[PDB]
Amino acid sequence: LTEIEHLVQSVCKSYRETCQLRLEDLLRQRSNIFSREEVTGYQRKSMWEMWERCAHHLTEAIQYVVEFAKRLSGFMELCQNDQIVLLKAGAMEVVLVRMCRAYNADNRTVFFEGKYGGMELFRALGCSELISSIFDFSHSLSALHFSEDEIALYTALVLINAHRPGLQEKRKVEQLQYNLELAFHHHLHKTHRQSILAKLPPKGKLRSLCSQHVERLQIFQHLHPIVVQAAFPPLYKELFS
Ligand SMILES: O=C(O)c1ccc(-c2nn(C(=O)c3c(Cl)cccc3C(F)(F)F)c3ccccc23)cc1
Ligand SMILES: CC(C)CCC[C@@H](C)[C@H]1CC[C@H]2[C@@H]3CC=C4C[C@@H](O)CC[C@]4(C)[C@H]3CC[C@]12C
Repeated sequence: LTEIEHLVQSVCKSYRETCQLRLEDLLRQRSNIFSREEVTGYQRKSMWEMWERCAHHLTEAIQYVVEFAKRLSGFMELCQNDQIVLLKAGAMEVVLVRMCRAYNADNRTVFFEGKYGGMELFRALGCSELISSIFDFSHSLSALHFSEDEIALYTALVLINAHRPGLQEKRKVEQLQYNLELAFHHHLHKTHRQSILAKLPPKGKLRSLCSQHVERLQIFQHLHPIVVQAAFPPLYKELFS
C-alpha cells in the first residue's frame, strides 16, 4: 500500500486516539437537553465561575489537539519554532472545527458538562456576539455531516499550513502539507465525497473567528487567570504566564 494510504490511516488513527469525545456518544446524548431550570442555574452563575469552567474545558480541548499534532507524521521533526507557530495559529482553529461533532443543528445546542444547551447557557460571560459567531460556524460545518475520517484529514490540514507567518523551515511544512492534501483528496475521491470540497469554510473565515475567540480568551485570562500543567510548555508560555 502507498505512502499516501498509510498517511490516511496514520492521521485517522491519531484522530481516533485524541478525538476526546466519541461521535457515537455525542449523537446518543442529543435528547439529553438542559431543562429551563438548569439553563437559569448557569445564567445566574457569576462571569468568573463560567469563565473558570469554560477556560478549563477549552484548555483541555487544546491539549487533545496538541497530542493529535504530535502524532502527525513529520510534525515532531519540524524545528520547535515551527511546531509553536503551527499550534499557536492552528490548535484553536481545530477546537472550533471539532465542536461541530458536539453540535445539534436541529435545536442549535452544544454538548456542555453532560447535556446539550443553547448559546443562552453562556449569558453570564457577556460574550453573546462571539458565542453566536461560534454557534453559527458549527451550524455551517454541521450541514457537511463530516465523517470521523474527513474531520481527521481536514483538521490535520488546518494545522499543517506553510502560509502561517513566522515559519523558519517553510519548505519542510510544504512537504508535509502536500502529502496531507493528497491524502485528503485521495480519500474523498475513494469515498465519493469530493462534493464537500466546495462547501468547506473560506479559510479566512476560520482564521478570523479564531482570532476573535483567542483575543477574548486572552482578555479573560488577563482579568482572571487560570493555570494548567502545560502539555507543550514552549507553546503554553507563548500564550500564558
Ligand atoms: O497545555 C498546553 O501546553 C497548552 C494549553 C493551552 C494552550 C492554548 N490556550 N489557548 C487559549 O486561547 C486559552 C485557553 Cl484555551 C484557555 C484559557 C486562556 C487562553 C489564552 F490565554 F491563551 F487566551 C490557545 C489558543 C491557541 C493555541 C493554543 C492555546 C496552549 C498550550
Ligand atoms: C470565554 C468564551 C469565549 C467561551 C466560549 C463558550 C463556548 C462556546 C465554549 C465553552 C466550552 C467549549 C467546549 C469545550 C470542549 C469541547 C470538546 C471538543 O472536543 C470540541 C469543542 C468543545 C465542545 C467546546 C466548544 C465551545 C465551548 C462550548
